[PDB]
Amino acid sequence: PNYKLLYFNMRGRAEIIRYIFAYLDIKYEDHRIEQADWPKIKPTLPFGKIPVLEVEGLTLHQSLAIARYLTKNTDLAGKTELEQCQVDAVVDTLDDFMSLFPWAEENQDLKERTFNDLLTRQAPHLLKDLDTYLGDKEWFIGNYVTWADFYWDICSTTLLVLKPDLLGIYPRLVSLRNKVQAIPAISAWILKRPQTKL
Amino acid sequence: MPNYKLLYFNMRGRAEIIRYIFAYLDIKYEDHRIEQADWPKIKPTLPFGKIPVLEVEGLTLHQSLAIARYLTKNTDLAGKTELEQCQVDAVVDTLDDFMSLFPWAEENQDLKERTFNDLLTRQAPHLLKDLDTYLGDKEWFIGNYVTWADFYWDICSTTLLVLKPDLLGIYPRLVSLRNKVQAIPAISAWILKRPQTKL
Ligand SMILES: N[C@@H](CCC(=O)N[C@@H](CS)C(=O)NCC(=O)O)C(=O)O
Ligand SMILES: N[C@@H](CCC(=O)N[C@@H](CS)C(=O)NCC(=O)O)C(=O)O
Ligand SMILES: N#Cc1cnc2ccccc2c1
Ligand SMILES: N#Cc1cnc2ccccc2c1
Repeated sequence: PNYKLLYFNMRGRAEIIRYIFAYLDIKYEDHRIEQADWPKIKPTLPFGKIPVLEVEGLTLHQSLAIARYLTKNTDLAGKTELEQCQVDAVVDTLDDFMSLFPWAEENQDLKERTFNDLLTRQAPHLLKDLDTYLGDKEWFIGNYVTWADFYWDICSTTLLVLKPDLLGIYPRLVSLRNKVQAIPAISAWILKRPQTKL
Repeated sequence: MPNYKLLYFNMRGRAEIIRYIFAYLDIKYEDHRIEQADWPKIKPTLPFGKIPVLEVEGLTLHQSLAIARYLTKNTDLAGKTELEQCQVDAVVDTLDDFMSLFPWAEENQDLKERTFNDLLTRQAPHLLKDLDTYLGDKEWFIGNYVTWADFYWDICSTTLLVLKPDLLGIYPRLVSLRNKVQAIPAISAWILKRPQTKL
């Protein structure tokens, strides 16, 4: 099965797919485009957004729809429907938070006040809730890794670029990052991947 | 006895996808609707402090689309194949992305208005054109059977029509899809009895 991933040269919304491909040892083409390439490409995609994943000539879209697809019938999804629900919900909670950042905002001044608010006022509420949900479990769902844990590593990696001191009082969430990053396939991907800010 | 209690505001909003699925699958639930002024008493009781949630034997499930997808598992509503389930999820996410751009809770009523009007007059046409192109001449988004993506279009389009009643004038196939969803007997009976709210 030929897999062609297309995104910008960053971790961003494609990175969850990249982790899953790494974890499952599935070969794929990691196609990256420059900002100035994008207007020519945007009209050629069904919903004019990236990432997209081409699978056997079919173009799939929506980072989380694709990630979920790739984890189907694996433990990464959650082993039961109830667990799948919790896994999906943690991912969506994280994605909701990351989606508040005004990434394309041109007013640099406004972007900065909003970012600072997200990182200093709002993030502690989210982090507290993630910490309370993880509790003393090894992984978000309990005793096995899911793509929610991947997504926490991914989101926290960007959050830490933006605010390096953010996880001061959440040792459990730092342990979870560390557990994800020590998974041999993930560790090899992290070492290997292009070094981008986002 | 195990039962389902849905907690949300007295709105369609993000709970309505769950309500359609429950109606369609004939799943019994308590449709608990929170007045805005009571919300701050309830927020502390929910693990992630947001609604909707579904309270079930022990657990509190959260995230509208996580819950919706859970209720469709092993059901044709999900999509019949893994691939189709991906397409279903993706359409739902595209609609959710767009409804999520609206600054629903914005205090600055002048800003709120400019953003709503920009979304409805500038951005919406691109999304509608893409959804219409995706649907093409198919009976339903996925092909020949209804999925929760079609339900989610009915729901999103209902609120979008409240905000801009002429939004769908040039997209007859998207109107047709709303009509087909609304004509499903369990959906039609739910629409008939649901509380009349703006959102
Ligand atoms: N929820 C979607 C969001 C897709 C999205 O908006 N992607 C951005 C890049 S992070 C994009 O396509 N930007 C270009 C544009 O909007 O034209 C997903 O996760 O795939
Ligand atoms: N993506 C989440 C969003 C949940 C959300 O933010 N819900 C709003 C109401 S539409 C809420 O809980 N607002 C009250 C608050 O944040 O205190 C979902 O679909 O459940
Ligand atoms: N630029 C950018 C960007 C946009 N959305 C994201 C969502 C989740 C994680 C990282 C993200 C980065
Ligand atoms: N207030 C509000 C509100 C109403 N309807 C929604 C539909 C989809 C997503 C978010 C929504 C928020």
